[PDB]
Amino acid sequence: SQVRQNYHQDSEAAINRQINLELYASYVYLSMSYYFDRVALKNFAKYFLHQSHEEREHAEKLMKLQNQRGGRIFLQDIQKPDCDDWESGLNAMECALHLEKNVNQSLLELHKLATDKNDPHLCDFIETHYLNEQVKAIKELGDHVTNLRKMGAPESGLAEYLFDKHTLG
Amino acid sequence: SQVRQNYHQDSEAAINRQINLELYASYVYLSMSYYFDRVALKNFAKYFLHQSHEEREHAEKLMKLQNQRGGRIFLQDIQKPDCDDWESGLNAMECALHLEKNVNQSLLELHKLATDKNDPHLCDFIETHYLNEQVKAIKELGDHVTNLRKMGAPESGLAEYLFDKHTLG
Amino acid sequence: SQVRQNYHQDSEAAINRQINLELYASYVYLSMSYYFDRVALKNFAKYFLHQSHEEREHAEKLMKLQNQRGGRIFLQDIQKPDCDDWESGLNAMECALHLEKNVNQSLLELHKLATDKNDPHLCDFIETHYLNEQVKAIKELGDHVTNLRKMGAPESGLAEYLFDKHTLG
Amino acid sequence: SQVRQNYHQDSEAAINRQINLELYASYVYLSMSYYFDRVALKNFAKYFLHQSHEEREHAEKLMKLQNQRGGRIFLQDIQKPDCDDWESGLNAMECALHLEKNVNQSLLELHKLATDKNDPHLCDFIETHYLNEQVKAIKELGDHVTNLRKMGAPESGLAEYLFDKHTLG
Amino acid sequence: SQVRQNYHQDSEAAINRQINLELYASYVYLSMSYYFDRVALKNFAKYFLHQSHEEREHAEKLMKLQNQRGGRIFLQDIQKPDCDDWESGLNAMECALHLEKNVNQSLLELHKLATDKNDPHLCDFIETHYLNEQVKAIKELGDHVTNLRKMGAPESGLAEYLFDKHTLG
Amino acid sequence: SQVRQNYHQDSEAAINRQINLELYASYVYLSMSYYFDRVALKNFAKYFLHQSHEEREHAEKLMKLQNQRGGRIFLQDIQKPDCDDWESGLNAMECALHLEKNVNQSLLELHKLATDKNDPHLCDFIETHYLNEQVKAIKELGDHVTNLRKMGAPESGLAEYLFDKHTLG
Ligand SMILES: [Ca+2]
Ligand SMILES: [Ca+2]
Ligand SMILES: [Ca+2]
Ligand SMILES: [Ca+2]
Ligand SMILES: [Ca+2]
Ligand SMILES: [Ca+2]
Ligand SMILES: [Cl-]
Ligand SMILES: [Cl-]
Ligand SMILES: [Cl-]
Ligand SMILES: [Cl-]
Ligand SMILES: [Cl-]
Ligand SMILES: [Cl-]
Ligand SMILES: [Cl-]
Ligand SMILES: [Cl-]
Ligand SMILES: [Cl-]
Ligand SMILES: [Cl-]
Ligand SMILES: [Cl-]
Ligand SMILES: [Cl-]
Ligand SMILES: [Fe+3]
Ligand SMILES: [Fe+3]
Ligand SMILES: [Fe+3]
Ligand SMILES: [Fe+3]
Ligand SMILES: [Fe+3]
Ligand SMILES: [Fe+3]
Ligand SMILES: [Fe+3]
Ligand SMILES: [Fe+3]
Ligand SMILES: [Fe+3]
Ligand SMILES: [Fe+3]
Ligand SMILES: [Fe+3]
Ligand SMILES: [Fe+3]
Ligand SMILES: [Mg+2]
Ligand SMILES: [Mg+2]
Ligand SMILES: [Mg+2]
Ligand SMILES: [Mg+2]
Ligand SMILES: [Mg+2]
Ligand SMILES: [Mg+2]
Ligand SMILES: [Mg+2]
Ligand SMILES: [Mg+2]
Ligand SMILES: [Mg+2]
Ligand SMILES: [Mg+2]
Ligand SMILES: [Mg+2]
Ligand SMILES: [Mg+2]
Ligand SMILES: [Mg+2]
Ligand SMILES: [Mg+2]
Ligand SMILES: [Mg+2]
Ligand SMILES: [Mg+2]
Ligand SMILES: [Mg+2]
Ligand SMILES: [Mg+2]
Ligand SMILES: [Mg+2]
Ligand SMILES: [Mg+2]
Ligand SMILES: [Mg+2]
Ligand SMILES: [Mg+2]
Ligand SMILES: [Mg+2]
Ligand SMILES: [Mg+2]
Ligand SMILES: [Mg+2]
Ligand SMILES: [Mg+2]
Repeated sequence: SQVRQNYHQDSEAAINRQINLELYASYVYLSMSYYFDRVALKNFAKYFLHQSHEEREHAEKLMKLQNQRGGRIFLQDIQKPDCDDWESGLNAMECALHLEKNVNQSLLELHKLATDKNDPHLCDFIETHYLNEQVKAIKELGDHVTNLRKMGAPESGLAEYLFDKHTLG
Repeated sequence: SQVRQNYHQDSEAAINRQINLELYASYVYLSMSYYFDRVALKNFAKYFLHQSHEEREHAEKLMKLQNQRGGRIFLQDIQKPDCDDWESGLNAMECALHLEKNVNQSLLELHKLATDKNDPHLCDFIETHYLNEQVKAIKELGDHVTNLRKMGAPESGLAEYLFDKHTLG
Repeated sequence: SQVRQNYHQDSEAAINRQINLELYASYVYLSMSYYFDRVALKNFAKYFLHQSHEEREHAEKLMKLQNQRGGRIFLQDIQKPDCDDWESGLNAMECALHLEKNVNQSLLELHKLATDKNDPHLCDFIETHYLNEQVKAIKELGDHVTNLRKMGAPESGLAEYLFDKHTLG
Repeated sequence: SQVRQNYHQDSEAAINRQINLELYASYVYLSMSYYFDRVALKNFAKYFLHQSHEEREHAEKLMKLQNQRGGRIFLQDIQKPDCDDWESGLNAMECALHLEKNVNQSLLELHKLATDKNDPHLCDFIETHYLNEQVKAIKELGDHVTNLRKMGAPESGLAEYLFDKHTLG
Repeated sequence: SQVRQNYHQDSEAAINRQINLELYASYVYLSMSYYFDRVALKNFAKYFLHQSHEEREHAEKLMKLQNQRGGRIFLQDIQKPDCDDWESGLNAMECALHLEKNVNQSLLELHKLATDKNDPHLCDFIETHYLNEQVKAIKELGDHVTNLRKMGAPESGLAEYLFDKHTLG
Repeated sequence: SQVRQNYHQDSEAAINRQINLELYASYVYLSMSYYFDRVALKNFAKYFLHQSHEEREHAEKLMKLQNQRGGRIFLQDIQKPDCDDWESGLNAMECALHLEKNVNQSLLELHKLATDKNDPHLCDFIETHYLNEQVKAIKELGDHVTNLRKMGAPESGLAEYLFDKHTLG
């Protein structure tokens, strides 16, 4: 590649792995969205559909980065989510929180690699477009979990209904 | 399901298979798009990115249909595309044409099943939202293949450059 | 905390210390502002009041960060400023310069800690919202000191009057 | 001071004490605000942040008064609030009510002093800018306490959630 | 300097060297622009003139940085470009690509120095204003080279003419 | 050159020398500008930055002329200015006046050459775009020197401060 410069093969591979993980997160959220479409919590459905589109954008930005740095995108299967039945609004929020913490850990390992390979452009890319977005998403999901639990979810179906209307609406 | 009516278990399964195929088509087009981003044919890249978003919409409409009819969505892995290197604008257009004819065949088998199970709502759904969209997409890809070949692609890099500017721009 | 991830207890403590320092800086500037209100240099008063509001915003952003990362805010007394009588516009500018260099040193020690604990989100937070703001503030105060000295302050009361009108007005 | 007239040294001192108390109230409300930011009651957080800014304005108006009357501002440490963990929306409202009644008592003692020193300008200043503001704030906090208790707080987390949405939102 | 803080003499010197390099890049692009003005490829001329103005802005931002950090600007001769006759649009694009990779390498060495001297403000400055701009410029020039070669340049004068109209126009 | 007509080789060379001198003047003014940025005379800095951009335009117009007449641009190193520390606003204005008189002398020698070679287009070009611009710039710099001296510069730092505000602001 005539453009490649200071771009380690290990970073290229790690970026391909992160592309797959962002697409996976998009698929999990898509599944969650249509679960809540089925069980008639329309604002849970809207919230997770928006999250799913955001993760596709996350994946696309990494694909652009791979090309910008003179690497080559290598795609892999997007694994299906762990569940098709997400049980409750609270359970889906807890699963999303767990997912985003896992994605954050992968981004931190990616940043450690970029640091170890002295790749400041890649470090800046991760910090600028991913790390604070993860922190905000984790706190937001934590906040939703906190409120749903305090309201009496998941036993209180009234709680999940009112949360759908007042927080996600 | 208290809403399910005249919705055969075989149709439910076939709709889940079609959801996966539409997501697969979306992934193929996403791959094609970023291949052309890499090799600097920006309007090929834009064309296939738009196609990829359209297929995600196709998948989402089938997921909504599954829920509307009282079925249950069962997702599967989204397989990676056959190639990561799509070779040329002409080759990608030929591969997309082949893909859309395969998707059309699956939709026609779906319609045959809905006909065999006397499900006129499902027949109408397929006809209204999928069958003419497929015919239009197949003719459009065929037209692109026809013009690229007539211009001298794929040997003529000038041909693919000018097609990118004048047809896809 | 269900949101806390890669957030060292030492960083949490250092962020609480920085919150206190930003509030302290806000209080110093508030004192300076009303000193110049008393001695009738209204644009010195306006300048330092604006600086005081900016430091409160600095403190609030760190409090938000503490919460975002799953830490806990621990507030301490806000110490009164070193003076109630700031003597002259030049002396107040020199004191503000000294204060901002002290705050900068504390932020650099904070960044060293975040670096030592491999916390790239915290490093980015400090760089993005604090480090260049400090450099700009230090140069601006240095510039004000430079001009006031060149004009003949603090002996020339005319100098401070004209600086109030022409630079701070 | 060439402007000082009918301004007793005891009133000057009492005004300096009141400045400190208003800044203290601002700090208490700032603490309460970010507690509710942490535990995800965003409209409690907004309500107390607004209250904190109002108290800073209260302090600034007294600092302006001190200067207007030819006195000298003497600042003291701003003590940290009694708690960092405010327990519940109800508890924070009860603590704020107690604080505002304490501030009101200090303002009434200030007015008694201004009356005893035959300072009608100071009496009018306190009446015009502070006394009715205190009465309104006390009744408002009392009303919030009344409603939260009637709704079942603090045991009912649903109560505090719905109060956050419907009264503070 | 009363403003200088955590700013190593080696970094100051390296910033002066980078100022000279950015001015040099501006001069190379100015030369390329008027070469294409002479041989009547007006959009090549416009493209490189814009690039030349961008590099002057790059140099000016580093001069501002030098002053902001309490250093002193030391200018050196701006060397003339390697060629006055740039041969072809393709050759100029290849020369610009080589230049931008050389400038990128100098910026990465600058970042390594700022890292070695624990200067996070300087690291952030380089990352924020220079490193991604370099990556984008390198990929863009690589893309132009890729397309011109695929079109048949430099032998095909038609290729360079059409590229001037369709990509740079 | 198929366009060259009545364009002597000596004039072509003299135009290349004038291009270099205009770029040199641009560099001197750029240096002066950032000197005043450093020592906090912001309107001196703005004035000289504008002058520096004007000289780059002067150089570009001569480069266009060289091409228009069928000559060839030959660039040379742009020498660094005589000083990096310009001492005072008055000294910089005196140095700029000296520079512009030197540039004027070179333009008058250029016009003498164009006259000697019976090149009326070149004579008109110099008269139309350069000679009156030089006379205006020389008188303007002379006026600035006159006022700064009358105000008490360079000993009076107040003088330079007020001139920065009232004449250059
Ligand atoms: Ca950065
Ligand atoms: Ca129909
Ligand atoms: Ca960063
Ligand atoms: Ca009254
Ligand atoms: Ca940064
Ligand atoms: Ca004429
Ligand atoms: Cl590399
Ligand atoms: Cl981010
Ligand atoms: Cl059925
Ligand atoms: Cl259709
Ligand atoms: Cl942790
Ligand atoms: Cl900053
Ligand atoms: Cl009195
Ligand atoms: Cl009132
Ligand atoms: Cl230093
Ligand atoms: Cl950048
Ligand atoms: Cl001739
Ligand atoms: Cl003129
Ligand atoms: Fe998200
Ligand atoms: Fe993501
Ligand atoms: Fe399509
Ligand atoms: Fe489709
Ligand atoms: Fe500030
Ligand atoms: Fe601050
Ligand atoms: Fe209030
Ligand atoms: Fe108050
Ligand atoms: Fe550029
Ligand atoms: Fe540059
Ligand atoms: Fe000029
Ligand atoms: Fe000139
Ligand atoms: Mg490879
Ligand atoms: Mg599996
Ligand atoms: Mg290395
Ligand atoms: Mg950011
Ligand atoms: Mg079933
Ligand atoms: Mg496989
Ligand atoms: Mg039947
Ligand atoms: Mg139709
Ligand atoms: Mg703790
Ligand atoms: Mg003390
Ligand atoms: Mg660690
Ligand atoms: Mg920044
Ligand atoms: Mg006294
Ligand atoms: Mg204490
Ligand atoms: Mg009396
Ligand atoms: Mg009233
Ligand atoms: Mg030095
Ligand atoms: Mg040389
Ligand atoms: Mg050090
Ligand atoms: Mg860093
Ligand atoms: Mg950036
Ligand atoms: Mg010649
Ligand atoms: Mg020399
Ligand atoms: Mg002749
Ligand atoms: Mg004449
Ligand atoms: Mg004229």
